[PDB]
Amino acid sequence: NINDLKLTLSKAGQEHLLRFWNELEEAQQVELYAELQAMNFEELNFFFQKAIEGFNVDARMEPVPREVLGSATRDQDQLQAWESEGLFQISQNKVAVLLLAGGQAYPKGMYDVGLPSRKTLFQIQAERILKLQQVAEKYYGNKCIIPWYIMTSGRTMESTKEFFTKHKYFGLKKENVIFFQQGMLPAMSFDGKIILEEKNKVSMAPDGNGGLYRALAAQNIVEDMEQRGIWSIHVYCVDNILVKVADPRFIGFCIQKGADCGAKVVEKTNPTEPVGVVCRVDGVYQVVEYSEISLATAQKRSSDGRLLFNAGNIANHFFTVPFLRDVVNVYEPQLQHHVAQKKIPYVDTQGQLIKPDKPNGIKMEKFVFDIFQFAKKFVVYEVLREDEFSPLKNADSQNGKDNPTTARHALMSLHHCWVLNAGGHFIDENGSRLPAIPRVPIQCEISPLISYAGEGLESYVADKEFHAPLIIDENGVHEL
Amino acid sequence: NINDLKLTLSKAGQEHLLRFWNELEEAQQVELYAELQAMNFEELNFFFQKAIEGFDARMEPVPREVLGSATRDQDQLQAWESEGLFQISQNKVAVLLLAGGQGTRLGVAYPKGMYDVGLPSRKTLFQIQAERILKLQQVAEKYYGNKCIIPWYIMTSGRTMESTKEFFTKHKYFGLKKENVIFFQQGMLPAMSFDGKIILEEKNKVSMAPDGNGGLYRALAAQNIVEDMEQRGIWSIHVYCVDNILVKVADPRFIGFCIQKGADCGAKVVEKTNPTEPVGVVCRVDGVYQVVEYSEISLATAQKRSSDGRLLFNAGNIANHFFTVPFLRDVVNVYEPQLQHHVAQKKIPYVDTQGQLIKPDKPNGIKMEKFVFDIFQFAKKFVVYEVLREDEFSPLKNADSQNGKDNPTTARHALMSLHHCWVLNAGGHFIDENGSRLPAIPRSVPIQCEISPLISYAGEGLESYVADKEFHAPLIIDENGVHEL
Ligand SMILES: CC(=O)N[C@H]1[C@@H](OP(=O)(O)OP(=O)(O)OC[C@H]2O[C@@H](n3ccc(=O)[nH]c3=O)[C@H](O)[C@@H]2O)O[C@H](CO)[C@H](O)[C@@H]1O
Ligand SMILES: CC(=O)N[C@H]1[C@@H](OP(=O)(O)OP(=O)(O)OC[C@H]2O[C@@H](n3ccc(=O)[nH]c3=O)[C@H](O)[C@@H]2O)O[C@H](CO)[C@H](O)[C@@H]1O
Repeated sequence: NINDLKLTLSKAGQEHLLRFWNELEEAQQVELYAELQAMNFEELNFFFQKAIEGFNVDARMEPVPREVLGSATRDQDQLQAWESEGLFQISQNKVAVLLLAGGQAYPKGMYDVGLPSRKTLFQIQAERILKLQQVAEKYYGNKCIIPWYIMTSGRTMESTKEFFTKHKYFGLKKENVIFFQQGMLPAMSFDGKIILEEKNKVSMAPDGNGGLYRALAAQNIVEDMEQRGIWSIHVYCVDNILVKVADPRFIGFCIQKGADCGAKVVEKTNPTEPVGVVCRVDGVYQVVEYSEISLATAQKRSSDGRLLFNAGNIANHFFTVPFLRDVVNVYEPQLQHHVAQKKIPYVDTQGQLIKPDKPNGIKMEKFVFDIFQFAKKFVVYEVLREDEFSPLKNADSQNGKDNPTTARHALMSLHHCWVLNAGGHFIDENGSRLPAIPRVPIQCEISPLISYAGEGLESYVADKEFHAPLIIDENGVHEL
Repeated sequence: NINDLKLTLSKAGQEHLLRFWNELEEAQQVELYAELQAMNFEELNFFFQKAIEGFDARMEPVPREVLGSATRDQDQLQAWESEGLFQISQNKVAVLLLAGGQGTRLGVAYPKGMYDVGLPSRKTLFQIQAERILKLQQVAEKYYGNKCIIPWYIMTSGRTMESTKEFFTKHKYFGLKKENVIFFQQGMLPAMSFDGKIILEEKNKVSMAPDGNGGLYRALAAQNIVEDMEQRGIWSIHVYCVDNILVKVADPRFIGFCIQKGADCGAKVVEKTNPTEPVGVVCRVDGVYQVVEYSEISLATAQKRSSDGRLLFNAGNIANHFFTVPFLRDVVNVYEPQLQHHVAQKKIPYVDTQGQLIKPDKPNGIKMEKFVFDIFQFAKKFVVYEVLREDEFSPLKNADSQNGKDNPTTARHALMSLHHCWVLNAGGHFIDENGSRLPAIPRSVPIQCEISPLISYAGEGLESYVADKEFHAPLIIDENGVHEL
């Protein structure tokens, strides 16, 4: 019935949600009905109650102990051993990857950064997956698979799926790319009243990348992982053009250390850089998001002169399947919602659409890294920024950096260095050799299919000079 | 005597510079005649021979004994600062701005000093620098009680001299006295093709460009600038680059540090963390101190890391040096001639045989330049002072995220972010429209905060303005008070 909904709405004190029901057409009424039925108002009030209460952790924060910190630089003597371990896991079909792509206008993964090859982030990531499958198979002699779970939201589900089919899945098997949708949460005013965006539309938005755990349960994702025989899952953010998807070194490091949970970080050197920091609070590992840290804590220096909290989270995590299992149906409830005031477009009492110039409500979100505190063995792996982290944030968030152009330059500079490191050289139109840091930038792009992290370029560049822009793909060397 | 000049040019292998003489009007030939007459072709050939002929592994980090750190040595900051302010109060400090470069890469035809990065107050780099000088004159007068002066020497080039002077006069020298601002122009060098021929830009014009910021030393001689410093009784000179919006002009800490260490030469640096960052690195070769420019370092060296995990060569030059007047006196009268030219291959526009203008597709010649830090090697006592990037270095080098970073946007955001931090550290707070307190690192305003140097030089003196208060950004704090835009 449609009367049970009115009884429930009044039981939660959220009856106002049906104030324009008598002015709505059949189509409108059925569209709103399906939206309200899929909501747990009793639980939502509970959520708001706890969340709003948040209207100090800093004193309790402790640095990451050297005992759990691994470093690709300081521990380069172990890189080969870890990489081989991660490579073996991949060849045994025991490694899967999970992309967080529920955030929003079109899918960030479809961004064309302007590379000479013009590939999108999604494609670059897929070629790194394909490449690792190739390398592992040519190293252990067996076709292996790395499933690609992609968490999407109601805002990008349809759009993303069509983009992948249009591209034949970039060369991957459609059956190994799993799309699952993330849940939503209603915007609420400071008094705890769900906000109507339209006369027949509740104001909704994705429930944070931490909504991942509820989505896994809803779509039985964990069971699918256990069915495939996966043991390790690499979770990562979609906007980092340099992301080493299924990175064998990180995976090998975590497995070698017998961890059930791991976090990859880069050295944070600017106190106000917008990255959360890995730390320990009351004996348990956590990440204090950048928006929740105080200036005094963010600016604190240690004896050696570096920031005390310098483990910048780059949203690249390692989770064992069994660990995710326990989180999905045991710990999940313990996760709390982080709150943010927003200016939410809504329908006033006069049935008019208003765009407030002042916050009129809050948004609740769960964070993917809030499960670190439940791990039995947490580990941290430090890498170099120029090799693995160059995020692309929205236009209003760019501010000179973290934009399409800085992302493009970061990948091309990296590939340019791989060329020089493999004995290659660049020259001008007169054949004069160019310096490593010219006073063009030297445009250079190397497809992941050819090189994953700079290896296997000896045959293509050793003792050779090139005229940039240089491109090296599955079709050889091309000097545009 | 056009016949003598012809003979002089030909003996130097340069007679082609008069190739279009018979096509120029009487007026155009008098200009070419004067320009050529003011050139030393013999010297130019010698310079070309050394440069053309010039066609690592010995580098070493500086010993910890010569490197001081604002963070590691925080305990000594107060003493160094006191020494610096004392020097200033005794009228023993002058500053020297390098502004002979053009603002072309930025997309404009005027001097970078005049650029407006869009701050709330709309102030230019020149003005902000001027108020930092004024502030230290006032601060010093309050600690010691006497009125003091910090002479401002400004090196321009042929292409920035006129604009700069007119801009300053139009603004009343930003509050400073005209007699304490000294403008002097650096020299120029001609572009030359690989064969050794000086290049003509027009039938009657030699292709000329500023001779490098190291051309400062030759200019100091040609304008008798050192005599002017000695006459003023100056002991310490702070040399700095115009494009760094965060530059601490006449910084009493850096100056005091150098004085206490008995240095005659010092360089300020920030830690270089990215192997390919375009800053030179301070180091030493055969016991001699120097800077290896980013364009002359090899990738293997740039990438080298030490045990602690940081780059082996991590002392990044931010073009902020300290020189004493006696040392510059020796540079000008002895060392200068021993300074070498750095060569850059370039595509230079020229006039061909058929009298046609051409823009080469391949590099056709070279440009020679001297570097301001190449005198470190002659210092009797060289020291290095390391500071934090977010507090002291944010360069303006590119158009506007049409080259990535080091553009107007990042420069504006770096100054405002710094001032926002000052407010927070002094006990202030920022709030939204409903009085709710904003976080130190908000999810993307960015917070717009701008504090005049006349109020705070480096974050001090703000407690009476913001302790326990909350502000709606944009926040401006200047000589007229606190203003919430
Ligand atoms: C919570 C979190 O991870 N914060 C990290 C993330 O913050 P950010 O504020 O940069 O990003 P964000 O939390 O909005 O989203 C990060 C990733 O999560 C995805 N997403 C976001 C919301 C949602 O409901 N669903 C969803 O799937 C989004 O598509 C992206 O792939 O990145 C920074 C690096 O630049 C850091 O490492 C910050 O610590
Ligand atoms: C030679 C030198 O200092 N290199 C430094 C300078 O390189 P850059 O290549 O970034 O700059 P640059 O040498 O073109 O000029 C630096 C400063 O010198 C001035 N100038 C330049 C040429 C000239 O003929 N006359 C003149 O006065 C120019 O106006 C600016 O104030 O800045 C970087 C930081 O951003 C570093 O610290 C580099 O090591």
